[PDB]
Amino acid sequence: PQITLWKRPLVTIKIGGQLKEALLDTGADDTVIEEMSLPGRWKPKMIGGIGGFIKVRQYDQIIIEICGHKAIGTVLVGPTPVNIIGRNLLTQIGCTLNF
Amino acid sequence: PQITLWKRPLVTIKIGGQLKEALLDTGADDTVIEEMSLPGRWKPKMIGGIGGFIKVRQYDQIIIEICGHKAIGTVLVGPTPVNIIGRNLLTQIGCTLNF
Ligand SMILES: C[C@@H]1CNC[C@H](CCc2c(F)cccc2NC(=O)CC(c2ccc(F)cc2)c2ccc(F)cc2)N1S(=O)(=O)c1ccccc1
Ligand SMILES: [Cl-]
Ligand SMILES: [Cl-]
Ligand SMILES: [Cl-]
Repeated sequence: PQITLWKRPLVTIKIGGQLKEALLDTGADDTVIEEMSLPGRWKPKMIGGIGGFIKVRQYDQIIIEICGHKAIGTVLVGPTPVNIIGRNLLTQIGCTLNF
Repeated sequence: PQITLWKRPLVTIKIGGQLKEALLDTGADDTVIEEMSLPGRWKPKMIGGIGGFIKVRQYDQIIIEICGHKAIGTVLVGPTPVNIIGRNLLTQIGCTLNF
């Protein structure tokens, strides 16, 4: 698909058997999801930007379905104000910026 | 151009006759740049990020060139970690997300 930027680019995702709404964010290096359980090992990480930093749990090799496109990668879980699909997963679905 | 997301989508911008590097960010509603002098009056604005909210200065109708494309619009100035081109100006240059 082609997504315009008149509004926030929010899409439905499937992660850990749950349907969630997430923002396609080219400015984010990593994917960050609101608090939820994920299987496997995790390690702590700090991520930051506008407003400062937050502590998150880093889970590796997590499958996410974004607009019917399957992608696998690291998913950070923590107190984010919005679910964010960052570059680590946008590349896997072949997402590009065009102008 | 078509920009992939394996690396940060950094481009050259021109504002106030100066070249600067900026990140194309579909996850940002607005454009925020690091401290610099801009003309005219400014209005107060709060922007929310991963770590919480910050106060910035809102300047309107600012001329800015983004990867050679001319835009004229709102530019926020504040303690942002990097210069960010948000949706308000990405729409002006006709930027879309494609997959
Ligand atoms: C979700 C929004 C919108 N995308 C941008 C940003 C990403 C934050 C983020 C995630 F969400 C998830 C995972 C990682 C990160 N951080 C980075 O990737 C670091 C990165 C960065 C930091 C702060 C920034 F402002 C913008 C980019 C960085 C780039 C170059 C450097 F040299 C150093 C750092 N957030 S924001 O701060 O809250 C916000 C920015 C503007 C307006 C509203 C909100
Ligand atoms: Cl990854
Ligand atoms: Cl590619
Ligand atoms: Cl604007």
